[PDB]
Amino acid sequence: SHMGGEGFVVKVRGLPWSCSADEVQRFFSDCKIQNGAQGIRFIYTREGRPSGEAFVELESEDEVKLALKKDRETMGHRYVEVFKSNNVEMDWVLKHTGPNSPDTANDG
Repeated sequence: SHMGGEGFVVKVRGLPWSCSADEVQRFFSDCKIQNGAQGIRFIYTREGRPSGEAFVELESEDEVKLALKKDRETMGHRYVEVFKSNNVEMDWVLKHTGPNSPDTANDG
């Protein structure tokens, strides 16, 4: 079990290097993607090339779950992992390519 955070974004992992936002949008055809292809952002490195990962925004948390039910399916050639991403996580991993979560639970 893995969650990035409570957000209207999902995390799309296992995408081919040869795909654009069109193919990823077509993958989430059963999901209402926020702002269309502008809601989709591949995690591009300093090398100007995608990690094979993206963040897709969605209109509703229900739509996020419809994205999560397709977590397994083969896109391009490979199996795709669909996680649940927060607006905070999505923004930070696009600016700073790092799957390391801001783990802070000062509890007692």
